[PDB]
Amino acid sequence: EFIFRSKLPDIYIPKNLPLHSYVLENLSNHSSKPCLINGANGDVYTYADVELTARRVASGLNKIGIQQGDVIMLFLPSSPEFVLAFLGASHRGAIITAANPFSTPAELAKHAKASRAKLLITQACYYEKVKDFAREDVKVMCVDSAPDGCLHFSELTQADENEAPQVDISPDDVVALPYSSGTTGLPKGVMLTHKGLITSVAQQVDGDNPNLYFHSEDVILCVLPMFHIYALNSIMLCGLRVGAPILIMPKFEIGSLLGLIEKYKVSIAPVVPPVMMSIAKSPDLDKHDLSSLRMIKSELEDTVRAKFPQARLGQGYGMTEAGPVLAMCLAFAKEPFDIKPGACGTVVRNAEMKIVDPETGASLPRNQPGEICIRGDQIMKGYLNDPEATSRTIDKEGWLHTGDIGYIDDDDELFIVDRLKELIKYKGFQVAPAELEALLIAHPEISDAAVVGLKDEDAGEVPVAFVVKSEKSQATEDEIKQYISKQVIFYKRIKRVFFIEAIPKAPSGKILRKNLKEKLAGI
Repeated sequence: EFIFRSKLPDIYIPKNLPLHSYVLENLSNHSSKPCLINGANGDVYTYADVELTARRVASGLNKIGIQQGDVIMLFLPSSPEFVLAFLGASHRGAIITAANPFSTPAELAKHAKASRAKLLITQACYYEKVKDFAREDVKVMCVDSAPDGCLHFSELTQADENEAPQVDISPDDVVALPYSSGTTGLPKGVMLTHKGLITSVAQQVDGDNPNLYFHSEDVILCVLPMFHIYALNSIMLCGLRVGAPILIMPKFEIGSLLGLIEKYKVSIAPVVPPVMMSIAKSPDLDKHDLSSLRMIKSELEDTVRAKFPQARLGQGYGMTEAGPVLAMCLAFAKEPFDIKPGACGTVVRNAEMKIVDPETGASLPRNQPGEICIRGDQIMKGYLNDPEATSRTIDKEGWLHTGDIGYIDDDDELFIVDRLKELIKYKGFQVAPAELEALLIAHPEISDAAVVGLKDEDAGEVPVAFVVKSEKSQATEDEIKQYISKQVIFYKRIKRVFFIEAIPKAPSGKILRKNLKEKLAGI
């Protein structure tokens, strides 16, 4: 098959360490340097402070009953406490799952119930959102003031680290549980393991020629939310492995970021497009000392490079299930190289990428559009308590099917062409086939299924399903449709059932939905 890889060579990546141990491995090389900088109040935590507090938190976690394997839900804006709680849970062998502090009480409750969260760490003001959920065993802990009977974070930071539990962690054990997007249906718990995250971090900042050339002499900005796996990984974990201080902004005033950048000598600035466009069009650029700016992480490309000639612009491409970094450009490697516009980078090192033909499942060559598939130790172990969904996303040969269409040119550069292609366009609605296939196969007389979109005069496309019912089964199309009908909102409903002997599949196992879609083009 046509396998594509990083333009960089592979590197050594430990396979026998817990995430925290890998990330703080070179602690000694910058023990006393700044690690966490609270932009809100100026507080500074040294690396030694963070490593010690982490072990103490592991002890406190055990003191209040949280144990290995237990889930800890973080409900905090980006902040020092978030980082200390994370490292603490890792040291304890617990799992952390995070949610946006601004979520609604209902989603917060769903997130907490779905993840089996035993502890919830948040701020006082958010206690109001979570009191209805806790009332229905999970313990609530606040970082600032502890309203009513809530626990206080200091119970963890002030605990005696001598009694932190002796724990044996397996690299395959889960440490992070971020929830997937709802692109394939319902948000799902993505199990990122110790080994998985160590690999992702290594891929980014390790080697004598790291894809990302960070170091303790840099200052990394953290204005993106830490609850999102991209920041938690690319900013927090990477910042730590490297020994770089992290400038944390719980909330930032857009428009005065240039001031922050100057005052703290930010060298790496990961920022969303809108904030980036703004500072780039600021008429006061030459009035600030931005001499420290080295990298800015994602038309506007041309102006950015024009307004910050001293800095370099880097590009990436990620997916939660992927760890989540899939690809990066080489613009900021110790040995830098340029990427052509439109490209999003090149597959991360220590991994393999493949482009597959949607209807045959065959490997495509360079310059040919297909679904992006990646394989390597950085991808998730799977979806929490959902092996069926897992085995239908990651084939038996280890390839993660991203669901995105793209191609790789002669320069080994990756170009994304279309996302969410699997979605069915029904009257302005987008229906995910995987969501319906799970309900479908759940039926006792159904062993396999595949849903696709059938063109309709009015609706554009209507969800249809190919079903392989068990031999002996006499279930009719109407019963199947009613069965699904009572389990989902009207627009997600199957309007046709087509029974067949078997669902078209590639040697891999990947069901070929595109193939079935083409089969019905006639109808």
